[PDB]
Parts: sequence; structure tokens; C-alpha cells
Amino acid sequence: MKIDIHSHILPKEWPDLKKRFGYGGWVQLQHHSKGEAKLLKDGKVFAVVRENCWDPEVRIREMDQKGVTVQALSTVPVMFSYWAKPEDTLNLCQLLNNDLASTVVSYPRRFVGLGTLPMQAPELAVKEMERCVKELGFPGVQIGTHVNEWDLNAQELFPVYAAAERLKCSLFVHPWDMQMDGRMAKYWLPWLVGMPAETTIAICSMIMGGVFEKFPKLKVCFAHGGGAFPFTVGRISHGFSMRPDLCAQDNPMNPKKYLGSFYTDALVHDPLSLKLLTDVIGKDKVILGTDYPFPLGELEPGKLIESMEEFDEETKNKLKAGNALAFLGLER
Amino acid sequence: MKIDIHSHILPKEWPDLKKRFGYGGWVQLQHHSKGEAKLLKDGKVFAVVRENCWDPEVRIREMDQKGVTVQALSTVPVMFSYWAKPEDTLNLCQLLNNDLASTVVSYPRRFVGLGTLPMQAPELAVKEMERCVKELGFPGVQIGTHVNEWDLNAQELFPVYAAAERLKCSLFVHPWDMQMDGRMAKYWLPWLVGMPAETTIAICSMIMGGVFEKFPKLKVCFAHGGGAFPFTVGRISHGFSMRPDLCAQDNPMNPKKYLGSFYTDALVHDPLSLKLLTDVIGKDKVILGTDYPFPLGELEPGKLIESMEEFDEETKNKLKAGNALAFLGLER
Ligand SMILES: [Zn+2]
Ligand SMILES: [Zn+2]
Repeated sequence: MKIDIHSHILPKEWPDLKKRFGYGGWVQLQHHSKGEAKLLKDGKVFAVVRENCWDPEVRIREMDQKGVTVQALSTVPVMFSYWAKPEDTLNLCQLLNNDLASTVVSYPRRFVGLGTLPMQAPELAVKEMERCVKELGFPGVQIGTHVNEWDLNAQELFPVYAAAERLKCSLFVHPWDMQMDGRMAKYWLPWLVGMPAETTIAICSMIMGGVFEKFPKLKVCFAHGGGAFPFTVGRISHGFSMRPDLCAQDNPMNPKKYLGSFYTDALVHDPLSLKLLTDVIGKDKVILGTDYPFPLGELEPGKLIESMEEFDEETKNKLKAGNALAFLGLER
Repeated sequence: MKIDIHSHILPKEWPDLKKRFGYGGWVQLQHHSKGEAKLLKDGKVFAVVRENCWDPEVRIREMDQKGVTVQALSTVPVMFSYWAKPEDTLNLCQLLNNDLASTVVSYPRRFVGLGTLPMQAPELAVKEMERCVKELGFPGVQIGTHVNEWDLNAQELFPVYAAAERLKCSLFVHPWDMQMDGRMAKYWLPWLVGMPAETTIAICSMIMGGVFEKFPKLKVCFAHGGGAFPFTVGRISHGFSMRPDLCAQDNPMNPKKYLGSFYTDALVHDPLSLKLLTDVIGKDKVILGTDYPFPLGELEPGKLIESMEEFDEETKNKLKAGNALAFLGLER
């Protein structure tokens, strides 16, 4: 019900990428029947999306109706494409970022853009970041919770962080590329459980990798209330204290010292979790985020926030829009 | 500082297992410096152990300083050995279970036994369970969060649950067998993050698999506060509503509705976490547990509970002792 930091969109169409690049494993969007499109990844329909996933005029009507003022638009994490050749992911990121830039310029009072990067190639990612910031005007980018066998602690990724820091370019971290098969194939576990564990790992990798210590001005927001982190910080903090040989090897400060140093969205569904999220992360560091237009997201944006009896107005306004603005470096 | 539901022990010595069974991957206790030893992978040294890990007099003295009345003894989860040939695994169980019984006989007012079981072979597991309850007098058993490739929903396991429920045998589910390599090899992650993830999966697999609905007298306690579950129940439940096709094919009730139907231990380290845990799981369904003798556990049994200015003495006593007695169907 003011700013939604967490929302995904696709271009309506893009060229056959297998043809474009020479190898398969990409996703396309097919428009078969009305107000619906199939996402495929070699072979199968991966997911069905409705027109709010591509048509910004539809997004505006839904936003008007829900009282959402601005959505920060980012691609669908399936498009990250960190597994492809570096130049080809770059080519794709340019197409998705421009398309994103084009939607934003059409409604620059209702949308901001969070771009995508070829993270598997930190020199290309820096360049594409500069362009997103300087040429495209995006306040930030969305990145995966990991990049192939790299976690957010990886040294290779360090230039990317120094660039983001320097460019005043915010990072929205989104869990992606969990295990989808084996034990994880049933009960939508990769989404229910594997996503919040991915995020929990990412936060851990960034704290214990020293990322926040190297780059104290890096602005970073994690997805879904930081996964399990706000609840298991005790275990993480105490275990860090207990086994510095395994945990304090790169950054000697206890994880608990970085509570306050990063943001999460507020997408945790119940009041008790939200209250704990703010207690643990702080009321300046939690941002309304919705996962629009996906069904695992908040159906009525901001409704969980508005219903918290304990929060005064100032707090509610922080969580709905204020914190978003600090995290993006923009003005109301 | 009355009862500890989560405490692990090993016999002081056991046969060489590479011999007795005739293939590797087992675990052995090697002592070196009088009241100090090391556990071994067959491959290499994983974990340094103190005297308290095998010596019942040593445990009692510490229980006396720390104000612990009773410990529920279970084996070290690395002993589960669900990956091995069944009959072999059974052998190891009877050996570990008789040791456990033999230690309880020495201090019947200070220890109870929680058995292990050849879970990868259901009917053999069943009979060993009847033996643990009828002949050894155990009030329950400890089993892992999954069995090789079966998660706790597997129908193969339903005979074990009916049997457990028949016999009034409580189950303590412990996370084990997380991912140990790849991305998970740094920063003590399989412990700090993989374990809570394992447990969250087990809660989901039992709720969604039909286990609590098909066996309404099964008494089940989860390790470490139930992992992420008390914090992410919101996500897991909203998701279940949004995709009953993906999540409800085996049991149709919303996971939300099984809050109350199971216990967790209180081992969450932080007070905010412990308050959340009781707000979600229930004041009657949280049991003090320490993970004694391991460094990742609570060093002062029940100090966290005692520090909760918001719990009255009735509630402090539920968490310390009254919930464990109820879970195990024992009297004072
Ligand atoms: Zn999302
Ligand atoms: Zn344990």
C-alpha cells in the first residue's frame, strides 16, 4: 500500500534465444490463448503467467486498486541465466534492462527499475551495472542468492560490490536456483523451504565473507524477510562464537553486529513473523515487498503491515514506503 | 535445569565396524589423552570429543553443577547409518540400544533412553522398537529427518508410525545427513543452516504427508526449535492454500492447523526466538533441550528459559520439565 520493492515482470516477447546464441536451456514466453502465456524451458511449460506479468497497463490498474504507488520492477529470477556463456547472458541482460528501462520511462512516477547482470562474469557485470545506473537511471539491481558454485562471499564477486558501492547502486538479493528434484520434488518445497534457506545462506555468506565490512556503504536487501535468518540468528551467532576456526576465518565480527546493516522485504505472511523481523532487523531496515504477480506473494499489498496493532503510524509509514526510499536513495 | 530432552551419548568403546560388517564409512571412537578422544569417518577425524560424551559419572557431576535432574540419552546422529545394509544397521542398533539401557539401569532416576532404529528397513525397525519399549523400557526413540531418499511422508514408514503410536512410543526427530560438500563446505553451514532446513522439511513432510492426521496420538518432537518452521509457517501455509495441486495431494488440511499437534525442543539460543517459538508452537509443546555435550548446544541448561521475565513460574516449569514428562508419558 505505498512502495512494493519486490515485483517481477517480463517483456511481452523476445527472440528465440537458442537461435540467437546457439545452444538451448533458455526460457521463452508463448502467447497461445487470451490473457495468459506459457513459460517454457527446454521441453515443458514451467509456469503459466497472466497479462499482469508483462502488460504494464494492467499492472497500473491492479496498483490503483490495491493502493500501491510504486512497484520496483525486476525480471523473473528464472531469467538470471548465470549458467550461460558470459557474453550471451550480457546480451540478454541488455535486452531485459532496456525493456525494463522502457516500461519505467512510460510511468516514472509508478515504477523504478532493478536491473539484471551477468554475475558469472564480474567485469561484464560491472559494465552493465554502470550502464544501468548512468544510462538507464536504475537505482539498483536484483541478483541471485548464489552464482553457479559461487556464494556471495566469493572474492571474484568483490569488484561487482565495489562498483555497486561506488555507483550508489542498491542490491536486491533474490533466492534462485535451489534444488528442484530428488527429495525436493514434492510439496513445492523448493519455494516453501528451499527459497528461504537460499536466502539464509546468502546472508551468512555475506556476513562471514566480510562483504559488509569491506563495503560499509553497500546497500543490500534480502528477499522474503531474509529467509530463516531472523529466527536462526541465535544459532548462527552462537555457533560463530563457538567455532571461529570454521566461521571467523574471513570476518572476525559476530554476525549479530551486522543486524542493522542490511534490509529485508517484509514478505513473511504472519504478524508474529513480521514483529520478529522488525525486532531483529530493525524498523528502518524492513521494506514492503509483495512478489507480485506471483501467487506465493501478498495478495493484498501492505495489509499485514496495516493490521499490526502495536506499530504506530510512523513505523507503518517506514515499512510501506519510507524504508524503500532510503534503500533506493530516492525522494517522495 | 530439570529435564534435558536433547543429549547425545556413545558407548565408551565398540567393535571395529569395517571388519564386523565388511565395508567402510562407519564411525569409531579413538581415545588418546585420558578423558579425551576423537571420532573418525573411516576416512578422517570429524569431531573432537570429551569424557562427558561416554562416561556416565562424568555426565552426572556436570548435571549436578548445572542443576539438571534428567537427561534423555540418544546416540550421536552420525550413528544412524540408514545408508548401510539393513541387518547390519539393526545389529548396530541393538548394540547402541543395550548400551543405552545399561546406562539407564545405572542411574534410573537420572537418565531415560531414546533408541535408534534401522529406519531404512521398516519392519525390522518396527520390531526393534517393540524391543526398545517392551524389553528395555524406553519411552521413545530418536530418528533422523529423512531416511536415505524417503522423507518422513513416505508410505514405507507408516508401519513404523502405527507401531510407534500403538506402543505409546515418542519420537524425537533429529536433523542429519545435510549436504556436507560443495557450497555447503564453508562457514559451518550444514550445522548452522542445513540442520534447521532439514527439520523444516521434516515438519512439512509429516504435515503434508498425512502423518499427524492418520496417527492423532503420535508424539513427535523436532530438534532445534523446529528449524525455520516457527518463523516460515506463514509462507508454508499461504503456499499450501495457493497451490493445493502441488501441496495437498496426500493430506488436505492447512499446515496452520497442526500447530499444537507436535513438540519442538527449546534450543534456539535467543530470547526473541524463544518467545516466537512458544507463541507459535505453544507453551505446552516446547521442551528444554541442550544438545549436550556439543559446543553448538546451550552451555547453561535452561539459562535462556530462566531469563524470560515474561514467562511466569508455571510456564518456566513447563519448558524445563513438565513438557518433557508429557511428551514421554512419564510421571515424577
Ligand atoms: Zn520474487
Ligand atoms: Zn543433537
